[PDB]
Amino acid sequence: AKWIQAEWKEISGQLKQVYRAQHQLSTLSKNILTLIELPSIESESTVHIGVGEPDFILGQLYHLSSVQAPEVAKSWAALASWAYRWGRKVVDNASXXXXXXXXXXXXXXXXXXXXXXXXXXXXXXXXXXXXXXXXXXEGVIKVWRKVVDRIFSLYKLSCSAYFTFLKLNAQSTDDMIVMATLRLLRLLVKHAGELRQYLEHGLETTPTAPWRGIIPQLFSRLNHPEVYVRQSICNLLCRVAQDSPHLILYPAIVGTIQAMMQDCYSKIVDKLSSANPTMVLQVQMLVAELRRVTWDELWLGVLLQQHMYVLXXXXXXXXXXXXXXXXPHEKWFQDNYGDAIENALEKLKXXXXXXXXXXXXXXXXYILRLEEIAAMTNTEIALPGEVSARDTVTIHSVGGTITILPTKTKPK
Repeated sequence: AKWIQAEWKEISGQLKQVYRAQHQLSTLSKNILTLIELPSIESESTVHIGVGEPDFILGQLYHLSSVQAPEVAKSWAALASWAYRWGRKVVDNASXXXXXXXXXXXXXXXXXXXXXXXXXXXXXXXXXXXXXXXXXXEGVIKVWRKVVDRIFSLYKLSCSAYFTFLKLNAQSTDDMIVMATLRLLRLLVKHAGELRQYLEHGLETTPTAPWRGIIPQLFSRLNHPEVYVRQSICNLLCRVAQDSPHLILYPAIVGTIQAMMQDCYSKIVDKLSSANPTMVLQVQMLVAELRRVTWDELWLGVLLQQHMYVLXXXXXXXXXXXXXXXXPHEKWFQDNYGDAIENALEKLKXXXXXXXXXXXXXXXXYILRLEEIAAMTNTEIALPGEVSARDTVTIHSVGGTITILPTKTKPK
């Protein structure tokens, strides 16, 4: 197949001759014809629109190789790639039994108009019904549903081949699997209701080992305007959590702390906490502490912004909000700067703000302590980022002191 693909220009006639002979020759033509007709899914009617005659030979060869050697993954991947490419091309370019059924159910211009509207550009049901009613003036729904599947059958084969190929990787390069996972995700996102039957059972049996490379994409695609798509993604993530919880632990807890992006996160954290609840609670506490350890800096920034925008009610409101939000280290700052509220209230009815800003700036000009800003040991929470780690490593302790870096906003 690879050699034939290389010399496509010099072998385009032989393939056409083989196809013509199949529906009614050089040595290679007859040899390939005999190879294809070997007795042990693809019909000429489906590839009769948007698919070229010589390209069908490649698909037949790939299908035969896959059925003859179902234990190899190269054949499945090649067949899936070919089917997906041709399916996408025919779908993009598309935007006797049917005629007999339509005529029998509708017992010359009317027939032509109905036939043209049945496959005009195939909320779709409502639009089709309205167009048919406005043209002719109900068996049309069945005809449309039967004709849409025929022009949408290559994707089914591509999905089946991709699922089979992935099942054998629970033997191929990672780049060869990431592409397949991305294509499957794109198919499930773009056209979800057209091939929902295949994905329904396909996503309920595939392993979780090859799906660990597109986790961020799965989380980012949790707001799809559908019903079963969201549930399927949530179930897949929950299954991935098992035997591998250090992959979706941090994103789930981070997102948890529109209701579409809330129920899924709650279900994910609930399913992940059914095994080691202590680890979940400890990691949540650690995340909260980190977020709260991000006082003096806030006051200095607020004072600088207020002074820069001074040259009213907005300043008073901002100061009140900051004081209310700010109410080991916090106690010392509050005790050493407890007159800020009183000074602001007295000046409301402005040197106090300038004095406070100057004092904060002078006191700013590094080394801190973890005890003053809690301290656990023998933890079971995974490290922040373990994409490439056969055995997860849990945190044991934290640094007693934290350093700060200059020439930046606020790096610690």
